[PDB]
Amino acid sequence: PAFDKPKVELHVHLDGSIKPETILYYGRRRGIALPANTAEGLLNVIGMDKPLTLPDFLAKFDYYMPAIAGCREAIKRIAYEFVEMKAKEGVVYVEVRYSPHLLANSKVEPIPWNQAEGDLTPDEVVALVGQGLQEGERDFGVKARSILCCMRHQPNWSPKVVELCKKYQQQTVVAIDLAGDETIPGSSLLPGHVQAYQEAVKSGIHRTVHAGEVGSAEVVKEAVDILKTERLGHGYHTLEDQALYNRLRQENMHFEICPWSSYLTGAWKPDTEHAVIRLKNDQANYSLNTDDPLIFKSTLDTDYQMTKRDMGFTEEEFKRLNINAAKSSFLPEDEKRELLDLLYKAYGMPPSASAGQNLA
Ligand SMILES: Nc1ncnc2c1ncn2[C@H]1C[C@H](O)[C@@H](CO)O1
Ligand code: NI
Repeated sequence: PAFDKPKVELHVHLDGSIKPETILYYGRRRGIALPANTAEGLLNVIGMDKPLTLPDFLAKFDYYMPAIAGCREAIKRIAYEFVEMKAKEGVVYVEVRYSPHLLANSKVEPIPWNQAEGDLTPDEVVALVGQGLQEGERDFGVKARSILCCMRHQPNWSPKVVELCKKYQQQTVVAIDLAGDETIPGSSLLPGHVQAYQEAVKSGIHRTVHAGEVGSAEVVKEAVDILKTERLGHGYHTLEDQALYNRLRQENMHFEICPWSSYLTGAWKPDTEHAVIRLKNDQANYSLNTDDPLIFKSTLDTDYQMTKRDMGFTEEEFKRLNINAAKSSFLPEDEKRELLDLLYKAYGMPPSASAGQNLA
């Protein structure tokens, strides 16, 4: 591997990380049609080898989400399996994000994936995911927390999302996100979203927002100034605007960078220099992340190898950015200190002296 040491991942979607064998198993067990009859064939349909666009990417979910949504057993299992698989990438801490509405079949309007109304609500989805993450953390040694996504095209869901972040804050939920199609005009300003983020600020719920992935620097401004985000998902197009980038650097904004994702969605064109190179050269605050590894056919090694091979990233930079990811995590401060101590020890840095420097 490019970096065979402990890693921290902050930007990865549970519903974009499901095992193809688990999809196949539940499609068969539930009698729900899939576009292939083996895992290899599923990856041929669902996976991406070449850049498309963000909407073409988002459409991949339609192929497999029906097999998983609405099933309590499948939901808890994909959470458990998510932790097990991330252990294999050398991850020691992961925040995994998802829309609970997109896994439910009741108390969600409109009901997703052409499901009939059932008895599984978004609230119970969150309980189930938390349980699978907690059991995975216990069995596999990877600390795992969750982030609940508002979706840009459904501001009606956002009050419930922040409600659930508050309800489940001691059952792994550490933050709220906003995901979906960033091009929807004025989507950042829809009252359901704005009010959910204000309620998050009031109630001490941490905040991340997908912005600048394929949207302009103006969407990033909305995320920062209107939604009060603490981290940016992707954030590449911040660099369209040198003044905005300067102000964000000054405030130590964390950028959740997804190098291979950014190629496959067309967010980053490969005949331009990747935004992460500027962040590295400027010693900015950022993390490396897989985003949707099922669809991108990737692991964190895909992103580390790309930055190492093509962008001259060194071991020292990989250590640095994982320490920044831990510092920018949405853990309580005690668990942050514990995570940092684990990284210092793994990295051969002096743990006491490093903790003492952090007091500044
Ligand atoms: N990086 C991304 N940018 C925008 N939207 C995204 C991204 N990854 C996933 N999605 C969508 C589809 C999922 O169902 C939903 C919840 O995980 O989020
Ligand atoms: Ni994402």
